[PDB]
Amino acid sequence: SHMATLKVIGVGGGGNNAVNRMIDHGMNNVEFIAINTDGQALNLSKAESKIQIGEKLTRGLGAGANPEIGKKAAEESREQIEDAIQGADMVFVTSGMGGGTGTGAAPVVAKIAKEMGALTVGVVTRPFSFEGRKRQTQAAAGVEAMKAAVDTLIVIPNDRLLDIVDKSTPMMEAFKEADNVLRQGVQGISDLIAVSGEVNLDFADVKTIMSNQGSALMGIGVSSGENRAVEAAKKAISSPLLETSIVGAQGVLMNITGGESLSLFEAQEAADIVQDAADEDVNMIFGTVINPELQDEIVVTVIATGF
Ligand SMILES: Nc1nc2c(ncn2[C@@H]2O[C@H](COP(=O)(O)OP(=O)(O)O)[C@@H](O)[C@H]2O)c(=O)[nH]1
Ligand code: BEF
Ligand SMILES: [K+]
Repeated sequence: SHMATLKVIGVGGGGNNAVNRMIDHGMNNVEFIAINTDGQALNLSKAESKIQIGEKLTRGLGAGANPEIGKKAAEESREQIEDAIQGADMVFVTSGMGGGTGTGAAPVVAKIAKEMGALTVGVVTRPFSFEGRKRQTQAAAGVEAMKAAVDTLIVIPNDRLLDIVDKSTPMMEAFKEADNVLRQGVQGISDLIAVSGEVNLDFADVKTIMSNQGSALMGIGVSSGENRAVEAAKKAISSPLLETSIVGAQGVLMNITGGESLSLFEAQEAADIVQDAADEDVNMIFGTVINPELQDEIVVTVIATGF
């Protein structure tokens, strides 16, 4: 019997913000690691493992938007990063691309994690257009470096947040919406691993779908009542915040959780939604959990890769 060790690693300011907000939100059986050059921001981290990188280079400051300093800082702290990762079966590396630390250090952190054997997933943002062309170009280089270092990558263009706010939505509320991409992906895997399903999925299936597979989608949908299975499946695949949609997916890990009322017909309807939206011929791994504590709720979890 196997129990996978999951770690979430924030790199740079945005990544550590995500870690802090996810710790605040509550999340267990997940080890959080905060990595930064910025000692002022790192001192306020709620993570149990904090690694200040690059102190001999930045004198305790951030990288001043220079990704070469973020990269050199992580390289110089390799053994501390290894020590913190050690034991991980899966590592999520979260970072905002475009600055100095995330852009340069997050690909090194991901490469270390993957070299150490962990299934390594990146979840990174691209800068808002209002931050300018140079920030966007630097971020794009970071994204390319992340792609080369991870098993699977989820990119959230921050400009998508402007599609989900009104003119008054607090910035911090918008940032929480972006955090949900990572939080729900992590929670989805943690739950899939921990619960025994009637058609049981496990971390070996996660590895098959996600190891060395490029772009990825991780989503969860919940619905009740009539058409619940179709609606939950549509929710799981339809986030407005992703660069990579479901269209073209080559591999899918799909789990449906419901109460004793979960019907075979509605499980097919949900699977068909995912198949059809993909518009592809796919390696689908389908699972089912019966949670008798549920009444009318259905939960669909999707991991899609291979575009
Ligand atoms: N969605 C989101 N984006 C962020 C957050 N913090 C920073 N960013 C974005 O991340 C980019 C890099 O900023 P930051 O992580 O502070 O730079 P670093 O510390 O030098 O890596 C910024 O240009 C923003 O686009 C955050 O909390 N949420
Ligand atoms: F704030 Be980052 F380190 F440029
Ligand atoms: K399981």
